[PDB]
Amino acid sequence: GLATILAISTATPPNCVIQADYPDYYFKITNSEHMTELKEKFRRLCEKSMIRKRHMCLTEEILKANPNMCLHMGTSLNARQDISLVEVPKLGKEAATKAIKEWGQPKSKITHLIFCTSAGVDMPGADYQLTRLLGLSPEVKRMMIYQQGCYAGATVLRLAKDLTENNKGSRVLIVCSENTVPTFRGPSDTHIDSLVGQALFADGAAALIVGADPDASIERPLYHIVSASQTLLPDSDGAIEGHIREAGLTVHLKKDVPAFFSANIEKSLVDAFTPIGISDWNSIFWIAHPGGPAILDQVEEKLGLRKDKLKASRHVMSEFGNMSSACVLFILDEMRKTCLEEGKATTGEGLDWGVLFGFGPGLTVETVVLRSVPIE
Amino acid sequence: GLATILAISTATPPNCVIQADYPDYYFKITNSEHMTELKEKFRRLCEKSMIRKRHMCLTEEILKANPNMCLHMGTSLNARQDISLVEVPKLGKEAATKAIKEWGQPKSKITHLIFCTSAGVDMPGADYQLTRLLGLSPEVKRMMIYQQGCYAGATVLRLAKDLTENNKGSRVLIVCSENTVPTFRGPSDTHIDSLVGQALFADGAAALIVGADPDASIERPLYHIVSASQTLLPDSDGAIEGHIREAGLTVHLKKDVPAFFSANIEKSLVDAFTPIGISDWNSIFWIAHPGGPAILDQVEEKLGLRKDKLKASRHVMSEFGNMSSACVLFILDEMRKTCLEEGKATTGEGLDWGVLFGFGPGLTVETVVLRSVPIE
Ligand SMILES: CNc1ccccc1C(=O)SCCNC(=O)CCNC(=O)[C@H](O)C(C)(C)COP(=O)(O)OP(=O)(O)OC[C@H]1O[C@@H](n2cnc3c(N)ncnc32)[C@H](O)[C@@H]1OP(=O)(O)O
Ligand SMILES: CNc1ccccc1C(=O)SCCNC(=O)CCNC(=O)[C@H](O)C(C)(C)COP(=O)(O)OP(=O)(O)OC[C@H]1O[C@@H](n2cnc3c(N)ncnc32)[C@H](O)[C@@H]1OP(=O)(O)O
Repeated sequence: GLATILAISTATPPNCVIQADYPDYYFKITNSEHMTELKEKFRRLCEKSMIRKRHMCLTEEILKANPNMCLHMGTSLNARQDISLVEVPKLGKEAATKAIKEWGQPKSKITHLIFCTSAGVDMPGADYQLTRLLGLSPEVKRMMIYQQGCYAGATVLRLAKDLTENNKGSRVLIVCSENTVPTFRGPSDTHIDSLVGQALFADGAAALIVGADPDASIERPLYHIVSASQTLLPDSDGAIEGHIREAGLTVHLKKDVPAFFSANIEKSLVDAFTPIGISDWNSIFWIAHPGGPAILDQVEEKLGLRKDKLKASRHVMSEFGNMSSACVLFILDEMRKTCLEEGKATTGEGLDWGVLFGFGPGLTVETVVLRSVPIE
Repeated sequence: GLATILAISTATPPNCVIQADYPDYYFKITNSEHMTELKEKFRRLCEKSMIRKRHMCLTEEILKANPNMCLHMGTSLNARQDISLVEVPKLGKEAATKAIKEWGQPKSKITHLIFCTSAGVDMPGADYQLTRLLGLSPEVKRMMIYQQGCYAGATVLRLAKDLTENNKGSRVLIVCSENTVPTFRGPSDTHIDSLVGQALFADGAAALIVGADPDASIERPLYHIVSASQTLLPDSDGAIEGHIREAGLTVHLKKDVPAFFSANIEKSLVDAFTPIGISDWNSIFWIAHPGGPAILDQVEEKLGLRKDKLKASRHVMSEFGNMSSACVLFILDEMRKTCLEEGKATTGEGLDWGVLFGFGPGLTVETVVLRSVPIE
């Protein structure tokens, strides 16, 4: 009996942010409307982001109160920490509440808790904050995944698979919770790649229950975590870097990070699926972290995916933005849900085998082979 | 076949710091020698710390260059980050190098890597830095445990047990690496409990190889990780807290944290050892995080331990200080080693069953049941 995903649920801050209105509002509130060339640069980024809206607990009101989070390098870590460390477990609890409610079991049957965030660290961490908030057993075995960035959505299923398979009867609550409080800053023309960050990053929390050997009479499998791998890309050092600094979380990118992922992604597909005997990347279903459209576009190209292998992935991208570790989890709610409503054979867009990708610092590719479960 | 510890090794910065000379040097270099009452307070703390020496990569030379790390709340996170993020994986590599060398297998047989530190976070983290430094397979499955404080020495064996038992043929490199770069500050009489921090915290790196089903002909078991539990202490909220701030890692303690651990520790001993049928806490061997002497003293009292159940633990305490997640690991090297040299029946001070405790924020108690292996 494999680690089986029994329930999923998501939560986002109330404040919707329309990407069409963002380049004006951003350069208004960062008092930069005279970098007209940079403003148009950022307008192009936002239009090609393929993100309709984003959710952000960070509002205009909070930003007016903290001017230094509106500068590019404003001394602002404390102010961000003060917001973010409350907001991370809070918005994680909203999602967790609903995921338990869907799972249909008392919270005292949750033996393990995996919490994951890059929006700020603390001692004790958001694992403790969330355990106190939900009222879980004081004996829950917790794993606190801090600052692992955008591949960490698959990390948390790679973690949970081992936790749950080596501990008969166990049930893991996973909570990913992410926000832009530590990364929001004003623009700088010595630092264009931070504009890339400002066009993509959103807030979002996702929660799962994972357990092996599900009880057929009281819980409903959605996916089976078959395998999970992790690899570093050759010659990719420095491509993504993020430092926690007196100015918050500074994020420094390279232009050809979309090229590193596309070039190398088949290596991971071959490593994972060839021993299974699967070689046609269109014959599987697809979850891929929408880090940027350029990542997903180029993997679609290099591999020859039909125009809609990545529908669910790009859909969550446009409706929510880059919510770091949560995206891959949101995408599985969308596709699990949408299949049922459109009545496809399996939660895997009718297909049997699936792949789930996380991309982030290293550069790192997390490769999770899934199995769908039938519908109706 | 249980998760078996195959090899251990330790490393420390060159700069030895004699606790007898520390209260003068500390108040000299923090330019505070006129808080004569506070200086004597700190002199009492240091004398009762039962710490002979500590190792610190942070030297007088580095401290003279960074005056703001000598103030109590000096804006200093960047300067500390700049030191610490190099030093963490570096000193972890020294230890890891030797642990592989003792294990007697090529580094390409290391399938997993668990890295653990509270001395500073980064993106990518010290898992990546250390993987690049040692030259491990790019496919090593990494778990990056950030900012889990002083119980994290047992966290990393609780993690490794599941990793290695659910992945036939696997071999886990654990590296804990800790230092006082982010926590060193000058004294403050509104903040006495930070003086407690200054009397105890040391630098130290520890590395292990953990694997289930060892090959009898080429690796030598030292311990078996039987079980691992984690619990929060009732009414203990706020007792230990640490925030990563513009001034570095601020650490705020409560006076009765030694009382929380002693009062509750038997709960965990009963939970772990009663199903095994073991009820005499003197009949087992003992590793306990020497967070402060008051912790170990009071657990010795509340439970009735003979005067030398805690010898190895207090020994590493006096010779090295509070090195956070590493201490519990150093203690297992000491006791494993010393038994052999004094020729006792088993690596467990001649005993069969053992306990290993981690203590830190939450408040959190990590309880790991070990098994010794025979000697000669
Ligand atoms: C630490 N991380 C995190 C932490 C927490 C949460 C999340 C994360 C992360 O998210 S992890 C990060 C993973 N995602 C990515 O790295 C994004 C990959 N890129 C794309 O997805 C698309 O490319 C865009 C950006 C939508 C542009 O759209 P598009 O127009 O199609 O691209 P173009 O190259 O044609 O031109 C676009 C114009 O912007 C310029 N420029 C674009 N890129 C970069 C870049 N790197 N560095 C420096 N400059 C750049 C470029 O020079 C050009 O100006 P010009 O020089 O041309 O004037
Ligand atoms: C985030 N964490 C980390 C992160 C990275 C790495 C490591 C960590 C950690 O390490 S996690 C932390 C786990 N360890 C502990 O919490 C230590 C437990 N305590 C002891 O081990 C012993 O007690 C001492 C301290 C040696 C004193 O020795 P001792 O003399 O025997 O104790 P006393 O109470 O008799 O008097 C001692 C004099 O200092 C005063 N005072 C002592 N304590 C405290 C305290 N809390 N808070 C406020 N004031 C205190 C006290 O009022 C008295 O002054 P007076 O008021 O009397 O003048």
